[PDB]
Amino acid sequence: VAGVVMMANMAKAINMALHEEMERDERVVVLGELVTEGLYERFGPERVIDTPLNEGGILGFAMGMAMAGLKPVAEIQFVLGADELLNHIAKLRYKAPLVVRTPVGSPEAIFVHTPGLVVVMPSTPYNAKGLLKAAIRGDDPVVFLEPKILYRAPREEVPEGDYVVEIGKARVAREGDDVTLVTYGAVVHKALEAAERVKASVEVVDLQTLNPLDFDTVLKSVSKTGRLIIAHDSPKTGGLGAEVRALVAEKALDRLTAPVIRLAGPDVPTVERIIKAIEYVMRY
Amino acid sequence: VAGVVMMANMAKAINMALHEEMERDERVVVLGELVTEGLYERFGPERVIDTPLNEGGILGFAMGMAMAGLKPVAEIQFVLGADELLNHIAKLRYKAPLVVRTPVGSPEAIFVHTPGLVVVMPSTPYNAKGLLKAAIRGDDPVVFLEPKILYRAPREEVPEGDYVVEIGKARVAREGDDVTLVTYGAVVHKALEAAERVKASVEVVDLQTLNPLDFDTVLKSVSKTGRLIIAHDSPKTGGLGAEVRALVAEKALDRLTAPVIRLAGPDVPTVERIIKAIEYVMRY
Amino acid sequence: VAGVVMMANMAKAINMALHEEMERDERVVVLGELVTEGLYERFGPERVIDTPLNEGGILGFAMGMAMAGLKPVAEIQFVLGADELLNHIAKLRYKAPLVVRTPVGSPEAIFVHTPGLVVVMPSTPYNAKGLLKAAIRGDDPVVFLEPKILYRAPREEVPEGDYVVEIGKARVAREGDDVTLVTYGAVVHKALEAAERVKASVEVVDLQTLNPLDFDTVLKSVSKTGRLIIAHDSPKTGGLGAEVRALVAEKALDRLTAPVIRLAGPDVPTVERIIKAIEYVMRY
Amino acid sequence: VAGVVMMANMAKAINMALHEEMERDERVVVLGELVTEGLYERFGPERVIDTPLNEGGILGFAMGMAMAGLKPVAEIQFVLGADELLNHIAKLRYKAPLVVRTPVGSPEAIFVHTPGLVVVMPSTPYNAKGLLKAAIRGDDPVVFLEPKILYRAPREEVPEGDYVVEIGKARVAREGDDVTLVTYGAVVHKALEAAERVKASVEVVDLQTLNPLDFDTVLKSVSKTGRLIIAHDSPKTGGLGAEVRALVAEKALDRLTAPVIRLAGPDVPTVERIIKAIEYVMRY
Repeated sequence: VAGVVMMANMAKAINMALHEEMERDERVVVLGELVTEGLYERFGPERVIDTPLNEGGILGFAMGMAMAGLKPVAEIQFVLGADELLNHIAKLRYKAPLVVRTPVGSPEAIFVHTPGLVVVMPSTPYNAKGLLKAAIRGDDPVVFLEPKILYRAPREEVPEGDYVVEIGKARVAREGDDVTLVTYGAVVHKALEAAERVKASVEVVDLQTLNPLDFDTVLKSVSKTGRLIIAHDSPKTGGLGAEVRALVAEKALDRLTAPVIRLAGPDVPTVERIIKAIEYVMRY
Repeated sequence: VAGVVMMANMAKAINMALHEEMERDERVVVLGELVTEGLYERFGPERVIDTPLNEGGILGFAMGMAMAGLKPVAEIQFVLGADELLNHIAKLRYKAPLVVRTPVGSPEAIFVHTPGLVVVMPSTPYNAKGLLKAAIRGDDPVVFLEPKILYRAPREEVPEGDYVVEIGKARVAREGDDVTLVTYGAVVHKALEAAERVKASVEVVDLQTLNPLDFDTVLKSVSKTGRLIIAHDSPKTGGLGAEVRALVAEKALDRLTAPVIRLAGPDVPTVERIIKAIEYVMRY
Repeated sequence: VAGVVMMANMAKAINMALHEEMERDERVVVLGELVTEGLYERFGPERVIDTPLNEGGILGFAMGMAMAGLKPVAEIQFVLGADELLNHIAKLRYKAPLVVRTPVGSPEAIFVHTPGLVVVMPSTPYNAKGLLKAAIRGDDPVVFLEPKILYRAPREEVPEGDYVVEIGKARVAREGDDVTLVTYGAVVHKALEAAERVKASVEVVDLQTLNPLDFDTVLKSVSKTGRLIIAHDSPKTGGLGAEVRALVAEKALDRLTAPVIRLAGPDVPTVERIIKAIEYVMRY
Repeated sequence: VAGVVMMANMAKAINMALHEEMERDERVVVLGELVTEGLYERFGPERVIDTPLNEGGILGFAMGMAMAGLKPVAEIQFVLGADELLNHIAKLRYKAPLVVRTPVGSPEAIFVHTPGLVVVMPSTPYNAKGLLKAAIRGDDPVVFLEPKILYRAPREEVPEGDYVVEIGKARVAREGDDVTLVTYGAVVHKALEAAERVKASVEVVDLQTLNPLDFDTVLKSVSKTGRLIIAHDSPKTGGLGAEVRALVAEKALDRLTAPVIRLAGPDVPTVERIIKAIEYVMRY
């Protein structure tokens, strides 16, 4: 917080977190087959490791480094590797201090509901840096979904200092009292635009951590508004949005005055669609 | 319907459907690495094919037989093969007349939300036979989940004649007007027991086809009862139950007088739990 | 033999064999993810099948088509699939009428020593057409290695008529009585150039079929010459050349007056190297 | 050499090497899904690691531990993992200080000809201990083939002290001057029995290291005897025996007075067969 800031887009912010965590703890290593700019020439071959293996091999490799006492951050697109990751997570649930960075344009669907696995997705340069630092420092296995569309823009102020965004905590990106709009990743910005173009007071909640979901924050917002819209760009069917709506339909139906709306991606949401949805629930 | 009946458990009923569909259409073939009793000695090596391949190979093999003009029924436990099946389904959605029988004790989770893929799960010897026949005759790729726990019992009357249970159609296993209890597979019987031990009139809806879900039937039942409980033995989180609840929370919240309850399996429901749930919603 | 001829390079010759075998037998199908030019627009979607599967899936698919009574020709680079192919071959050795075309620039190493698997590699447009036709008509599983370097040139006279080059038979590409030079694929041409630039009479033997090896022809040539040079472009260590030399060192050492020379590829032969080798054995 | 000895079979000797190398260097770790008796209760969870991954994952895991500065010994049967191992070896050839122990009853065929990969196979409790220690201490990746048939017997004197058997060096298991009998693993004992039941003086050469082959020792023996028999239990076709014979047929044909004999396993050698072979070459 205090100190110099970078006017950074998400890629630069991730680059900052990696550089910082690596300078900070000799144990942190980066691996995989740019967000990693300058790490190699600064930390060397034994800290920045080109892994000429297939995804499972890289995963195994990262796991081996972790068992050896290191804190690996592996990049894996999962194009596939989930089988191995999910099993490790289940076992832990039932040691794996690793972070898998995976660019997203579904790896989400495959991991978001996995027990023992932490799944996070940043939405700003600020929480991209903050969440990655938190993920790296934690001892829990984490899949870090990076919305490729946010890599280049927008650019915002990012403190170069030591700060993290706590894993498992959602944030109110915009206070409002008529409608709760639960979202994450690239859609947070769309939700914020829509928030600005409607009459109703819209509270935008950015989940940040997709698993474990911060239900308290969501419940708090819905108890106030009584109206819920959930929006994400990943596949709608069976997606995270379905679980959130289901949890609200059982645990908090008494607080709703309107139908729960899900706006999500094709199985194989725009600002206008979100606006129409706000207008719709405001009828109740 | 008319004719001789067998007092059969689910395994015998599946055995009947296979024998019948094979006698009926020379194109139907069975493959894989007992539900298949007598087929080999009756139809031979070119109709009953032992496939010494891994799951993907068998899937590919079945697909090859289909492209060749045959109607294959392959047994695959998926212990893994989903990758290949899901892609084929997406492609079709975006030819694959095959049926994959897979014993279940999660293959469900991995397929239930797939576009272009038909997923069914029988609950009685009667619909086990009926659904399999419908699946085999159809031209759509189908995953046929067989609850291993129902293989041996219970035994019920199963016509040996020509009948099918239509794909994509849920059934009201027990008429009732106070509570809609949506379920499938082995849990249907538990729902029926619970139905008998409560004061309230419970309508048990057996989905039969998990994808595509018969939402009309579910909506019809909930419009009447105003109370919904969804129960399945597969993993609750991200499961089919989450989608159903979510669809009801958006499309039919106006018909509910009670919270939507999901009773499902550990991520890694008993008669008593269902009873407690009925009692709970009856408070609303 | 009788009739119209095409001045064709290897790719055109393979294209001719496929077109001919497909026109000839409705059962012949082509599949995979140009040597296949015009087949689609001439035979259609059910004969020319784009298989959107991974290599194993395609292999399984081809196997499924074969079990269904068809004669598939699948293209697989093996970049992996060998595991499945080798097992099928072992099983047969210990039904699989398929042909796998695989471009080569090692799939050879992995298959050449497999029991029950036929492995062939053409060297001219003439035997490219002839061998492929023989492979397709046979009931044995065959891997057809196509030296990519020969696809475009050279061009030679290729009868469009019905002829095959028998599987399992080597050919004397050039009669000679001082040195036997065993080779195949692209190296046949290099052997022929060398043959023309030395004093000694060099007999060039083109194996054509790599498995099962035509040892009789090789023995006949070596009994006459007493000198043996074996040349191939695939990895030398553990390659086909090692087996040939070993078989000659046990079964025919009595006919040799010179050391057995192997000229082959890096584990990870030029005209000049072959010439030097001829000169060397001619010293004995 | 000096000191206490154990009357040990091969399994006990491997158990001794592991215990010793682990006591000796904190960096040595053992992993995989008994030869490992007592290690866990003596070195603990971070040194003796149960790896719940598939073979590739374990390989990757072992590689990750190595990159982290440790010296892993992983058990992998390869039932598959070779793809990954071979690539790493090629890359090194073109860091991987790991040892993969693999029981054998073909993993040999798949690795013996790989550039940059060390492949060894012990034949006695004495060299089982010695070679494993050498493999562990070296920085080269090694596949350690353990003939399952020798695990229980025979038992022989094994010094508990610090000694290794040098990688890449064959040994003369029995001096002789009429016939060179090249062998390894379980067949060494059979060769030694045969040596005792023939008139001829048979020199038994135990390769010990299969890759890189100690050709000097083999050449030295053959220059003396002029007769060569090569025997191994792995598949004969394309096996190590083929390379040895081929190397001798080119580099040392001038020293032979008899045909080079290979006695090996079915593609899918007894004391009597070896005896007949000795008798045969003694005719020359």
